[PDB]
Amino acid sequence: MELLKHLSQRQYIDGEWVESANKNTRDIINPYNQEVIFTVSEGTKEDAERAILAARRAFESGEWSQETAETRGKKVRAIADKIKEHREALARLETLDTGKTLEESYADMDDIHNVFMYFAGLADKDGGEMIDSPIPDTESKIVKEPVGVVTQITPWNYPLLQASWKIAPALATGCSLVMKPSEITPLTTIRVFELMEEVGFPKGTINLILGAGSEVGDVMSGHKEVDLVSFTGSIETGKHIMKNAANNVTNIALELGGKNPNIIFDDADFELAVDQALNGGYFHAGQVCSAGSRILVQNSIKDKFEQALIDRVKKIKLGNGFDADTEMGPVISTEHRNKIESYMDVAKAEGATIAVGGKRPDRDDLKDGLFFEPTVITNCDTSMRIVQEEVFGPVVTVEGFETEQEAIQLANDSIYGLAGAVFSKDIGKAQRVANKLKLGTVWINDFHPYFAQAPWGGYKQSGIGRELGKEGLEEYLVSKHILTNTNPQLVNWFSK
Amino acid sequence: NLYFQGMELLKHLSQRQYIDGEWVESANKNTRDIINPYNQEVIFTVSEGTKEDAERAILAARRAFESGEWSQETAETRGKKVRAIADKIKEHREALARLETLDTGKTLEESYADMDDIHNVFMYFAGLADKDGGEMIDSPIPDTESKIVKEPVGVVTQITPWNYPLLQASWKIAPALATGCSLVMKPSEITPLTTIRVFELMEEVGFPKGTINLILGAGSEVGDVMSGHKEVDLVSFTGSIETGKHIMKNAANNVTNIALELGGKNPNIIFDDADFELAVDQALNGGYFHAGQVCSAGSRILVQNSIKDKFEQALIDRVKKIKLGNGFDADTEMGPVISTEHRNKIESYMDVAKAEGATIAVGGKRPDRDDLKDGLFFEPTVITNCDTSMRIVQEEVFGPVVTVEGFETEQEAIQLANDSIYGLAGAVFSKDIGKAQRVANKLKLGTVWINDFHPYFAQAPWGGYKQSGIGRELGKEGLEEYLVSKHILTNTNPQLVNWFSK
Amino acid sequence: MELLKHLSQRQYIDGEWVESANKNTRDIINPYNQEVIFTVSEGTKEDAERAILAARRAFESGEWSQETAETRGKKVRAIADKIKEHREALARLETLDTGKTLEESYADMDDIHNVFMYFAGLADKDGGEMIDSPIPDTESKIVKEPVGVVTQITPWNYPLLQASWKIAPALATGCSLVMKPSEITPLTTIRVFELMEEVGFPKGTINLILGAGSEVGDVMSGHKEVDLVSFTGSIETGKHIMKNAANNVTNIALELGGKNPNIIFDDADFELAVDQALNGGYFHAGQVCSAGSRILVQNSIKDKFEQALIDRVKKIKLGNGFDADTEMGPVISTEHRNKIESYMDVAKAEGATIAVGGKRPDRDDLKDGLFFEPTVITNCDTSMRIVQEEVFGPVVTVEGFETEQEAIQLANDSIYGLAGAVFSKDIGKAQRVANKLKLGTVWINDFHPYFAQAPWGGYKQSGIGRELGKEGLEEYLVSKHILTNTNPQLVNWFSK
Amino acid sequence: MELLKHLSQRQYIDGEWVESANKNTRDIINPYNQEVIFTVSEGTKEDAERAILAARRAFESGEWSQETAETRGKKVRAIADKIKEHREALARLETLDTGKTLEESYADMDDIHNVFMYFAGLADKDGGEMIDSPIPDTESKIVKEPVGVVTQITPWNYPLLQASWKIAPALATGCSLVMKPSEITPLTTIRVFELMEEVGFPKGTINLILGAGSEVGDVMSGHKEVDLVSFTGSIETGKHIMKNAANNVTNIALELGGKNPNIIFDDADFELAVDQALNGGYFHAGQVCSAGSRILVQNSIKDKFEQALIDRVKKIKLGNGFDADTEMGPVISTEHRNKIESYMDVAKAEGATIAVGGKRPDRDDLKDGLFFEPTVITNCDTSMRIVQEEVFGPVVTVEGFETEQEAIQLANDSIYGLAGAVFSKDIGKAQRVANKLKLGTVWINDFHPYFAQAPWGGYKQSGIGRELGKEGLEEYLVSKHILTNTNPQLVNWFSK
Ligand SMILES: NC(=O)c1ccc[n+]([C@@H]2O[C@H](COP(=O)([O-])OP(=O)(O)OC[C@H]3O[C@@H](n4cnc5c(N)ncnc54)[C@H](O)[C@@H]3O)[C@@H](O)[C@H]2O)c1
Repeated sequence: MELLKHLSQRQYIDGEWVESANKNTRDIINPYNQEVIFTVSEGTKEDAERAILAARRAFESGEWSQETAETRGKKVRAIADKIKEHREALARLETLDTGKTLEESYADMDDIHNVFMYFAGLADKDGGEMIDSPIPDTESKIVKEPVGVVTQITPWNYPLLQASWKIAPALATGCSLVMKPSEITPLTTIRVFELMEEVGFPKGTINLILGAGSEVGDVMSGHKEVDLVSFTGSIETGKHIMKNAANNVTNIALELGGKNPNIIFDDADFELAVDQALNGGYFHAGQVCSAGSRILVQNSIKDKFEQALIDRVKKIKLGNGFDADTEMGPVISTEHRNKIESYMDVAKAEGATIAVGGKRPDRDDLKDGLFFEPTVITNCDTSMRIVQEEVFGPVVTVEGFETEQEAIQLANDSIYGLAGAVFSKDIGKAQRVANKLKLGTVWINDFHPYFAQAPWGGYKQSGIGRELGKEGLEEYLVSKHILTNTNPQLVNWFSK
Repeated sequence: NLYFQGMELLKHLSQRQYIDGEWVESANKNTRDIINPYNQEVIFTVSEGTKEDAERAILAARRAFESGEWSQETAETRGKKVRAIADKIKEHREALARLETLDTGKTLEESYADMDDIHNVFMYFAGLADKDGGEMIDSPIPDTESKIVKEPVGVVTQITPWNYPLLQASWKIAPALATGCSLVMKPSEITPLTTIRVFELMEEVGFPKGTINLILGAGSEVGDVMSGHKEVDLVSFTGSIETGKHIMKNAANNVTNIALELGGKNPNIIFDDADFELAVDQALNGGYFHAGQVCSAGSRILVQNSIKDKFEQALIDRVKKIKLGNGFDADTEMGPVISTEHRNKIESYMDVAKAEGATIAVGGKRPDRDDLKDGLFFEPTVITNCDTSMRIVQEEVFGPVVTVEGFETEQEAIQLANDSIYGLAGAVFSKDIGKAQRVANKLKLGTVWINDFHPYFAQAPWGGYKQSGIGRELGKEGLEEYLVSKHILTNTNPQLVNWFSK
Repeated sequence: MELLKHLSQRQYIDGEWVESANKNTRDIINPYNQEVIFTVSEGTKEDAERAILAARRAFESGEWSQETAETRGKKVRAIADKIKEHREALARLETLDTGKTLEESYADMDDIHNVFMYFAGLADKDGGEMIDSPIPDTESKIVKEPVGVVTQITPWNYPLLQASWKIAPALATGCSLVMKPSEITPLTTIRVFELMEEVGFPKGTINLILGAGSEVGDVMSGHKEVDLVSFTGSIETGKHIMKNAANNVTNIALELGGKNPNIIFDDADFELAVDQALNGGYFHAGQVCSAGSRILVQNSIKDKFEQALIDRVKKIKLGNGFDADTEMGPVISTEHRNKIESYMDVAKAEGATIAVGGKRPDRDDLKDGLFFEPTVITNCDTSMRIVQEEVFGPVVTVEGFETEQEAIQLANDSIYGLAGAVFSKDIGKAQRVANKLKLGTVWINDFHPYFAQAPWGGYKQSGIGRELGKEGLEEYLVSKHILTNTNPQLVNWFSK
Repeated sequence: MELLKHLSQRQYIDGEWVESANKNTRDIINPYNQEVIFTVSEGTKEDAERAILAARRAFESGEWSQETAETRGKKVRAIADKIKEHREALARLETLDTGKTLEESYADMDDIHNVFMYFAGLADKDGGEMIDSPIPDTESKIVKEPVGVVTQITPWNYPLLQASWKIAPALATGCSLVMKPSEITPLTTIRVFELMEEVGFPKGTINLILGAGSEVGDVMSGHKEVDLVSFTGSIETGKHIMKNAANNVTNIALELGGKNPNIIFDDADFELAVDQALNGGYFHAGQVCSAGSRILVQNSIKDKFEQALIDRVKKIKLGNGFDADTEMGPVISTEHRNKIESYMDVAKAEGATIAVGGKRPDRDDLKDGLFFEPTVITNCDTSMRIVQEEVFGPVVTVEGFETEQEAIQLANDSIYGLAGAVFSKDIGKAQRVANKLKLGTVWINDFHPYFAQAPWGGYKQSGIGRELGKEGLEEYLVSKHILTNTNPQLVNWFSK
């Protein structure tokens, strides 16, 4: 609440904080109590176009695109320092907006700092290659250039984190960007723009559009001047975006959902598996793309595991993200909670069992909030929708498997392939499994970790491209082969 | 004679599709007649596959990929197989070149050069197969091991054009096999000859059942299965912009990656301080090799005003002497265009140009000469008095046609050259190399040639900026379209987090 | 014997097969029976100089150094094909010259083929980099060039194998080379030069000097025109070479000996450990740089292990390398056998036990040959010379250890660091150990494997630089930074 | 000024500032006036050993070597920030100690900052590779580890700059180091150690020895526990160091002298060439390893060029490095000035001409200082010592050439190959030349620039290895190939 007293309420376009073209606004809600906490501009599609054209003009002027990579790196480092300096405030702002615990928000800010720092350090390390030309008397080189104008669209679950993954490499490479956060959670994204403005970037290099994807999204994906669309969100929106981007053969980087398996063998450290099954399923109320919603447990320990998990789920402390006792916060919106509730009806209807949870909590201090009980669904199989689809709530399904081959089959039996885990003390076995899983990230005896040093993204329908790591940077670069003939000779193919 | 020998080849050439290790007919036994553009005679009849055939191939590729017979084979061994394919190309170099000239109509010498490139393309990728399996990352988390493993992407569909059939096919096949993917290829319905032949050769080398598949058919009938089937992990397409957009939209249904190699409106920038005769020679080469039916064609000539009049005159005079004829005759400098339909598009573009106010300085019609009457020939053409706002300048005609525009300054040449939706390739001619470098840096093109025109090679990536494409072919980047990264993170000292209560 | 009827007996200098400058010769001996089997030229130091000057002239002419990398790659591939084509004959020639089994020689030829093929494929893959310059209006690039003239010196144990590791990358990069094999084993090296000549290389690009290192070695290491000395041999010779190479600040790549540990935990697959302890200690009669001469076995199974090993050592079949029943051949020379024998006296004198072997075999069919029984030395410790020094014979020492830390400490307690192994079914433990071992190569549950795809070399005193892999190629390249100022301006630091 | 009042006077060993073991000291002299300005400890060989053993102990404890690369990077960044924070004081300290102008010292500090920043950013970017193993059922990976204990020896010309090139990558990779600056110029090196201590590194990770290479140098190059010797200095000292390092097969990185050509064609921008010839020859009174001491000018403009250069040399303002008017300071020592003077006698005796300078300046305010006039030597040829040898003073030679081929031949006609330049408006020609020059760095239309992003080092006798760039980091890393057999099988080569 104090934090918002000086926070900007507007969009940032072509170096100026401006309102929506039609002065329209939107109320931002705190999911803990559903109170309106802040009011921001609700931009129009013309605002998005104007931002894009400004990014284009700025890119062509070359003030940022022709700046030395070393200097661009120092600026990105400066942004990183700002994140660390305002770490406390940013974490509170994110907990206020998304509802997750304050400790989870602090960890985000540490990651974000590191994300910017990583890309700041990578900026001046690889400018292309020299090729040994197969043509005598020619020089061949590949220069890597910033792709140009980039649109960046993020989700509401980890707003600033997902924003950092896009902004950092865009600025490091010299691109101009136009970013639009989830309409429902713009707070930390607004704040980071204020911070980037303080660091100082050329007019038009960075732009912030605030609005609903349904209104402004198509301009951002289908405008002719966009060279790349980087999107993190749901599969249906990503498909739509890709179809639209095709109108101008615009490259896309998509970071979509997952149906991430958490494979638990009987030779796994049992208490560790239970601990990590809870972590995997319920951090941020399961509103995490890396969530371990699909638990695969070996039959010999399935019954014992289900019991232990259920018993633990019954003790999970729900509450306000600002209270240190809180272990799980509310879900993001009314709409989202409704989808979760409909999924419970779907599960019962297909023949599955709600072993625990599956409803709103009764407790007094939670009535006003968008809470939903941590849930465990049993007696289910791969043919069911509750197992195949991304619920994105505090819900997990438990399936049994007999053999190592069967666990692999089940784990890969989904349209997705973002991330997953394998728990077993037999490391050789965990490696065999990891190798056969069609997942962008595989954890052996762990669950959730990602970091700037390594690429993150999907196999199959969890995405296209990668974020983080050197590959994350490559989404923002384009190669140019400049071939110079040092002893040009007439070919005389067409008779003189 | 050389014609005769090319035609003899057809009597042993397969007429069918290659699916799941078997040469088979179309599911409905339908067929198609292949035509030689030099005389329009039917020269061969092949199967015309159905969409079900394409699905069956895709499912076979999937089954083969999952069995691991190729995907789990050692990279070194995969490299040897790809090298074996390369050796086949060289061994059958003569026959393949004649087959390509017969099918596409381009000169035999141009076809020989293709076969040399193709050999080298396979050889390059054969050598690259076992060189980079991923990375070891220094993890920021103590007591963890972090590594990135690069795996073959899976099932890949490959679609090619009629201009340089085997060349474009090699750019896709080589890295696919080198990385361990399974593939389903469909060449242009109009030119399947060399693609069929290369499959016979790949079969001789020996690959596991389903690893390679050849579908023969029209993109309008089987294309959507190849781009929109759930089991496809990557669609690699080389063709026109409209088809590519359609493909990308369809591939989106399953969030399927795409690599697109589309057209271009490639500038050939000529400064007054360029070696004049060299610029004229390369303007002709740029515009008329393969009758301008080349994606790297220099259709848009930008010449500095001080030498524009002198240049136009020299170019026109040279265009009047270009020898047209049969690709098999050594005297032939330019062959026919590929089809009736395509020649008609070119003819309509001449009407478009006159209607916008441009001038057909020379050519712009079918040649009269007797020995060319039966063929799909079209005269090499030069269009003058035109500007960037015109369709004849902005759009890819893909025929033996070039436009000439003047420019005063270096900045103006860059602006005109970048004033198109495309960005595949281009050239700069000037003896002032520093200037050519400044220009090259500002051109939004995947490939820029300084004092040259046309060269590409396996060692370096080829592809577009802007609407000329997505992704790259050739070079290490060409191989990366066929790989997918996996981050395997191992916690070597796992500890409970105890976030959730007791 | 028939193989030698057409084999050249001369040196190859500046495109010509020539005799020694003083017509001196040397008799080559078959260690199986000590019979003279061939006579070759014994070159003079002036021959070595002439070769070096020819390599220099050839390098400067640019016929090979300026040839396209792609074409160079095809030539190296052609050499590879020759190896495969003459595989049978080469293997027999190596068994005749070195005395190792024919099967071991066949495996060498397969490796060699692959070594050339690997480097043939690597030739045109990396010509340098484009750097993002921190100075505005400048272009910065790094071009990688062949280093120039290279001298290559090899040992008698695996003559052609060690030669291939040097020749392949030298030719692939465009260098000129002068090679000198061990004076006692020149057969396969001569043959490969005949084969390289058939392929065709420009005059002076390749040169073969035949002679004793004590006579011609110093020219090869200390001549001003040499840019790199690549040496594979013993530590003392390497030190001498490095000292001499210093006279002209000449780069060196050294591949020296080792005291390679073979660590066996009690949770190792017991029979596998015994099998690999034998393999590690007795392939090629222990005359291998990767030999597992130092066995470290966990105390709990030490007694059982020693007994099993000893019993197996007593059944090792000695004989002629050409007989299929032969499991271990003779040692290379009288001199070398004598060193091994004196090491037995050294061991007894320090208080160690010759548990088995330690002498020449009695059997009739072995009397004439340079045989020495496979040996096991027990009751020894790290302070002993028999444990610290490279015997390079069919001999192994057995030391016990209690803990994982103690095994690491003992394994690292030597001046060397070439290779080693860890045997345990607990893979996590084997990884912890592997990470702490100061060895260029570590095998987990295996012993001996190397391959072109990966670099091989030492930590500590086992060497300087690497052979094989991309790093192997880098020993033959030198970087040049070409910086172009595209907008040169006077600095005017000094008064006008 | 007051800068020295708080500056430490001692060595830094094993986390403690300590005196020499024998309490011996040394007086530091300001070359501007030859006054003693500071007194520091003069360490013994035992001190150097103790530092080395402390570095070893620290490396094995793993407090720094096992720290995450990301964290190591942050520390190196912290050092970089210290340099920028104390830039003023450091620059004055370097001008006081070395005598060069204050502006030159400020530029150094900017470079140094950037050197540390670059390596800070490179620290966590490449930990090794995954190899596609040719052996089925095996995993192959290459891990890059810090090499271990490193000794670093620097010259007196650019003390802190040369130190930064070694310290930055050493710390970034996780090595322990023992540094010894030139005995005559320890001021900035002492200061940077105080700064590194403030940042905080584990006990023994960094050590500073102060001495005389003739007394402590051999311990630093020949001690068994050293894994790498990084040396920047003269060729004779480097050779000595290499020979000594050989005793323990210790890797060496040598950055030695040069006889750098400055090639000037008749189609060069004339005034630019004259300006850069002066810069190349007289910055820091020619006491720079990248000095353009050997001018090669095309005959058609040779006479005109010599006249213009001479006229400009006559106006060079000599004086105190602290005075803004000063363009060139004094030379470092009496001994060094004497060497320069004897080289003038050598030049006259071989038949060359001292066209201008070649003596001490007469002006009053320079009488007390170690000044020497900027000099130009004409009518000389490649056979002369004045042309072949590194004088390392404010001296340049001028040679004529007719053709492009002749310029290349003359430029490469020396034992060295560190750096050089080509001046011509015909860029294509400058590229042809640059390609043929055997130099680690080639400047086209510029002279002197180096930067962290690109490797610097020599061809031929100018050195071994590289500093700066990724290659600079690689001198501090060693590769380990860990091969795991995932399906181990008995080989059964030996009888059961
Ligand atoms: N590190 C590895 O990759 C590797 C591989 C195989 C063998 N090796 C080692 O090599 C050794 C093989 O034994 P060796 O007896 O052949 O070694 P050696 O040092 O006695 O002989 C090696 C080579 O050096 C030559 N030589 C002798 N004096 C020389 C001199 N003064 N200057 C230059 N060259 C001179 C010899 O003629 C011979 O060609 C063993 O120590 C073994 O461990 C190492």
